[PDB]
Amino acid sequence: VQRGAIITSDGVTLAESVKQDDTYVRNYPHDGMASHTVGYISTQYGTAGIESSMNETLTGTGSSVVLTINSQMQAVAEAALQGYSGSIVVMDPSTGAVLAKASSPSYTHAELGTIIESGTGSQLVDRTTQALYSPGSSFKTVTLAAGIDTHKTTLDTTYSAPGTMEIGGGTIHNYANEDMGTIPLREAFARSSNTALAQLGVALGADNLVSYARAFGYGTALGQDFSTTPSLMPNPAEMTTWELAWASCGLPVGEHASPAGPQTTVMQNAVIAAAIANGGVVMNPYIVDRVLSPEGAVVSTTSPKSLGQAVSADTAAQVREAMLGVVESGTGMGARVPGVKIAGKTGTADNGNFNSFFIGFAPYDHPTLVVSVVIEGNGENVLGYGAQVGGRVLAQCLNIQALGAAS
Ligand SMILES: *C(=O)[C@@H](NC(C)=O)[C@@H]1NC(C(=O)O)=C(C)CS1
Repeated sequence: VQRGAIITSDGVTLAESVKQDDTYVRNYPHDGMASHTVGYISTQYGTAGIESSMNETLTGTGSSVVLTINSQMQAVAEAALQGYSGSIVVMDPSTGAVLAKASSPSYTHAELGTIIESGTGSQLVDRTTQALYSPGSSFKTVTLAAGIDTHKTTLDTTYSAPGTMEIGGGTIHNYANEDMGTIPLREAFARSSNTALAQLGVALGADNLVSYARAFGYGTALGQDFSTTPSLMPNPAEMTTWELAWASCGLPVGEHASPAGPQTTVMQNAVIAAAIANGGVVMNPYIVDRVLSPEGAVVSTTSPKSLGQAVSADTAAQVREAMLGVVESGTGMGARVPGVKIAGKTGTADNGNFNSFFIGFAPYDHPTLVVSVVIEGNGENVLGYGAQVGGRVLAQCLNIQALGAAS
């Protein structure tokens, strides 16, 4: 039996079964592309990805699986990650379709054995979906959305944003102790003030922060047809005030029975950006576009499915505005690309090294794409790199999407 193929939405075959003049052997053209997603199926080396999760379909002549992944956007994501540990998701904000999904370091089917026998390093980890990180200031997107949706603040409400501040028996600091004095929220957000945003976190309370995070998908195993490990938040009744403050800045510091939080996946970060870009409506991401019978009939198709409306459309619009300012004039100016209006939120989070995040969307006025990035600084300094990569990848992916839409 000839096992079914795995194919991108734009028609590039990534897994196929080739008849020998003698039986069938599994072939991965573009071996190395989208490995964590395609996966594999070996007696010796085990089982992963779509080869595993769609096995009954690929097996039974098998039917073929067409992914949502766009081979061109995927290649772009992959090139952006040459030389780093980290990952990138690109997603259609109105459907939850995953147009690219890249983790680094990665691997080819040809190296698998050697990778596994050696058992050293982390190439098999999918940092889009199976690695949990402190989102840092990227999470303030949520804090802001919730503050606005609950009518606790506005973008023009003023906050004192000093270098340092005492909250709930402990201190909160802006990066490098910068005292920005009294500024409006839109600006504190854009400049990514921890002391400003902490106060809004406190104004919200734990129940609000946690419940809005859950509404964007925390606690849910995101993916209709792929595995994401859930993003974590604490039991709100267990959180201290101080912990609430830092949590709202994207820093998990709780000492309690329930998990510290937030801890996010990059996938979870995309879903937040998507929902904000999609008028507050949260979409459960997916990666299988359709299934082809052995004779090519399109036998099923995955439908987009909402996980709820996390904030009002009004709130979503205010959050988009605030994210525009991040990129036009704030921490995320390295995401700027000439000719396209890009909005987003940056993040940086901590033995000496740290990680750089970015979530964004474009075009500002009628978003059709979303990006989520983490670049792990593994001793190296990668401040502002999340934003660099994100912008660049978004713009490239937009060009590809726009050619595809008119073709
Ligand atoms: C949250 O990520 C904050 N970082 C630290 C070290 O506290 C803010 N991060 C950012 C950012 O947007 O990445 C900057 C540059 C200011 S501090």
